[PDB]
Amino acid sequence: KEEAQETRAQIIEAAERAFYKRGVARTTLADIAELAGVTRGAIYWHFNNKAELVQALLDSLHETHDHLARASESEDEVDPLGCMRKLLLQVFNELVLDARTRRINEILHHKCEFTDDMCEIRQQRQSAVLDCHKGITLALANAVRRGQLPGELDAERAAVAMFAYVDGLIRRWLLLPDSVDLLGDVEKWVDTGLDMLRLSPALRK
Amino acid sequence: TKEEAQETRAQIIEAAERAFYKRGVARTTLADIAELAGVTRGAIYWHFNNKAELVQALLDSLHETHDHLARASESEDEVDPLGCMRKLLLQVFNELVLDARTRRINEILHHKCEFTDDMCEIRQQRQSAVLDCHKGITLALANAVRRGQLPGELDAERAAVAMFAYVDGLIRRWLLLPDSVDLLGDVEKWVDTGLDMLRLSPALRK
Ligand SMILES: O=C(N[C@@H](CO)[C@@H](O)c1ccc([N+](=O)[O-])cc1)C(Cl)Cl
Ligand SMILES: O=C(N[C@@H](CO)[C@@H](O)c1ccc([N+](=O)[O-])cc1)C(Cl)Cl
Repeated sequence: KEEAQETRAQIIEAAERAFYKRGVARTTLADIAELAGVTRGAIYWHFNNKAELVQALLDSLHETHDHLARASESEDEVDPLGCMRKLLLQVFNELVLDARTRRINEILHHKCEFTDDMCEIRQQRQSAVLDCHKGITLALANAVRRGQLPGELDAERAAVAMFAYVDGLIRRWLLLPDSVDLLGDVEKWVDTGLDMLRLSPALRK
Repeated sequence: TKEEAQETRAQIIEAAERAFYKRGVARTTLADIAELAGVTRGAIYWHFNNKAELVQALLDSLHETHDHLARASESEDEVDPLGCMRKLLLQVFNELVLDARTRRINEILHHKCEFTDDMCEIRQQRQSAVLDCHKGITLALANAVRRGQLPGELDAERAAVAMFAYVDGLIRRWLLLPDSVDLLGDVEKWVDTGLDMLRLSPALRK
């Protein structure tokens, strides 16, 4: 029950609407609280500040891909590349179909400044990205151990090349959706990225 | 013409950069730049109507340093369009790593500028600019295909979107975590990796 565990989910939903409408920079807890139907104190009970909320939205994105990620990263996975290809297809699908994922991504890329007032936001991002980076490198190592991608493949650099590509593609669809048939052509887009990892000599040390 | 005005504009723009960088585009009024640049408010209004007008000016300063190579790389009469495109991206990354002004505007563009219904002109311009850039990379690519620099069957369109995506994300990665990408030392590698995808990826063909 009680007071309400699910109040925490109600506050997050309102934080999404507020951030999407006014942007993170100019949203205050008061705004969010009025929007949720609660008091600032009810927000303070779940979050110590605005950075914590942003954090929660960020963190929510990882859930849906949890299993597919852990799969690719694991040593005992027979088909590590196959899991990464699967995950990317999910990432792009969730992005195109789920208004929730779209909005949080929109907030993250286009509605969330990095300013000296909440270095917390930029810090959250940095570590979030280094994390994702570590994960990516691990997967690349596994695909190599299994000869799914060329032997002496500079993992670190390919990881960055991957993340960059995917990241910029997401941001591109966000800015101009009707100029990237992301849904229909998911296969191509994902593979374009994947092809780079194996066919590109520049990524080979 | 009056040199007095041309100097005041150059000062508004310099201060906008320093402002937007520290406080961000969202919570920064034009009045704030007036005090920062040491100029009358109405003067900024003479120079720039709304804040979006200024942001636009910052975005613009970026294309100056590359206009030459960009044009060359698009020209149908250009003998080595892929070489041009290569040299251009090299000249983009160098200026990023070396020129603090360029780094700051990109940081503003990527990390300090929100899209809100209040200021929709910022998003519209941002869309306009990327469509501009887009049309650019397509011509260039097509010209490199036409000259057997790339695979004949390449899809210029998608290929352009891919490359831009790759270039845009890398810049951002470096702004967020500079001490990760040795963009200065490995510069040629990063430029090549992107290009390799354009010519080697079978998913980009047809
Ligand atoms: O799913 C995510 N990122 C995708 C799409 O950008 C991708 O970059 C990614 C691929 C593998 C990975 N690894 O399994 O942890 C993490 C992220 C985020 Cl939830 Cl980190
Ligand atoms: O970084 C920039 N442009 C990138 C976009 O990917 C660069 O790759 C580019 C610029 C112009 C261009 N066109 O004019 O030929 C093509 C690519 C500008 Cl914002 Cl300075």
